[PDB]
Amino acid sequence: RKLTDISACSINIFYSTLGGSTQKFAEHVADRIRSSLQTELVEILNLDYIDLDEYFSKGNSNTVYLVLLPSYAIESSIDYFLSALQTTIDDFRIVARPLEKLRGFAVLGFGDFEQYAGDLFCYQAIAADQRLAKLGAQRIAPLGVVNVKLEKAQVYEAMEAWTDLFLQYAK
Ligand SMILES: Cc1cc2nc3c(=O)[nH]c(=O)nc-3n(C[C@H](O)[C@H](O)[C@H](O)COP(=O)(O)O)c2cc1C
Ligand SMILES: [Mg+2]
Ligand SMILES: [Mg+2]
Ligand SMILES: [Mg+2]
Ligand SMILES: [Mg+2]
Ligand SMILES: [Mg+2]
Repeated sequence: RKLTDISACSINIFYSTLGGSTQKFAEHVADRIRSSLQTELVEILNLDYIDLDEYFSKGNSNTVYLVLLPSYAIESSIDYFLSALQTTIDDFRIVARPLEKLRGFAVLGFGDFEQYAGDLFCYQAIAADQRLAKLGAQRIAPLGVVNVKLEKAQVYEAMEAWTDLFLQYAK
């Protein structure tokens, strides 16, 4: 089986969304991974409605975490996700590197390169990528970033390319 080929027991796809698009993209990435690995062991999880302590201050051995995250320059629920990661990083009550037992992680960022070019472009996905590594999760693939101001056809090939690249790194 292909899941065992990537030394994983299952794949968790976390996302956050305000306008709904990242949720659709997460569903599409999930369906692509189900087909490629011919597995049903792929979960999609909305970061706003799960207990973050259950997934990011402790981790099921050999799980892959994919994190799909838009960035918002305004206050949003994504701020809470990032704050929760940092709190776990600094909290003496939690041992260091609690996610070292995972297979690993990879982050795919979505953002608006036309209005937020520069420091703000996919800045929260950048932060999430930095913080997951500090929690001890092995970075399986380098951070991906998608400019959603491209034509929608280009947005989908960008995320499908990233998904296929992740699966090759995961081998
Ligand atoms: C109010 C607002 C602020 C945004 N700020 C950023 C930003 O700081 N950096 C970035 O890359 N994209 C930014 N964007 C673009 C969004 O991240 C992008 O539209 C994303 O696809 C939204 O995802 P969603 O539909 O799942 O909520 C912003 C969009 C809005 C509406
Ligand atoms: Mg959300
Ligand atoms: Mg998006
Ligand atoms: Mg925000
Ligand atoms: Mg982003
Ligand atoms: Mg990454």
